[PDB]
Amino acid sequence: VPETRPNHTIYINNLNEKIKKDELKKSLHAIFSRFGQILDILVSRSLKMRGQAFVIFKEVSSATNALRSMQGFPFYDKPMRIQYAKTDSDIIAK
RNA sequence: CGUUGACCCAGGAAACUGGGCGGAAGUAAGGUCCAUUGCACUCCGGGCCUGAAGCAACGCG
Ligand SMILES: NC(=O)CC[C@H](N)C(=O)O
Ligand SMILES: [Mg+2]
Ligand SMILES: [Mg+2]
Ligand SMILES: [Mg+2]
Ligand SMILES: [Mg+2]
Ligand SMILES: [Mg+2]
Ligand code: NA
Ligand code: NA
Ligand code: NA
Ligand code: NA
Ligand code: NA
Repeated sequence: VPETRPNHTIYINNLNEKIKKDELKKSLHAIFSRFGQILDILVSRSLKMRGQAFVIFKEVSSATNALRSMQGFPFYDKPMRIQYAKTDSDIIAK
């Protein structure tokens, strides 16, 4: 049941798991910095966290625009599925 | 691993202390086979193969 409550952070899944962590992070940044200031991008290839990423924007409006505009975009041959993060990210609790 | 140092962070009036920061390690990472659509921020699934680096220098291994 898709998370639709707006947030500073977007949650992305259905990411291609064969992409190297570093290259994935850099591609995500390239794709999303257009939408606004990104504080951070959290990427892990653990069993639990692979295929997934969190990109943290400074403004909520940036996250919203990023979410709406990049939905379903084919990224390393896989359509990105984007929702808002369920709860705030740490840096945003600061 | 040692020495003499550089830079960043926390604390300290300071001296400096603690990290970042070296043989680290069969680790991080990479290839493949299997498994996985998973809401995290304190790494981190399994097999086989491969496999690094402190910031500088010199010494040692
Ligand atoms: N990793 C290391 O311990 C490097 C040592 C090497 N002798 C050097 O001068 O850099
Ligand atoms: Mg001070
Ligand atoms: Mg010191
Ligand atoms: Mg030293
Ligand atoms: Mg050296
Ligand atoms: Mg020797
Ligand atoms: Na200080
Ligand atoms: Na004091
Ligand atoms: Na240090
Ligand atoms: Na691999
Ligand atoms: Na493997």
